[PDB]
Amino acid sequence: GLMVEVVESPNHSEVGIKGEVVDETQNTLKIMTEKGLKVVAKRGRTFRVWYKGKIMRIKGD
Repeated sequence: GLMVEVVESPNHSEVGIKGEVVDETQNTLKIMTEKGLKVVAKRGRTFRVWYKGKIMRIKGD
């Protein structure tokens, strides 16, 4: 149930869309919205994730 809303990519809103997430607690975090898919670490771009357990928000810098 890795449903996430993600805003990433060097731009005010390059790839930000309703997207899916992979690797929530595995290692790194990769999310794809619409303009494309970007891969970053705990620190990078702004993403909000929703799982079948709880909801958390992670923002870089």
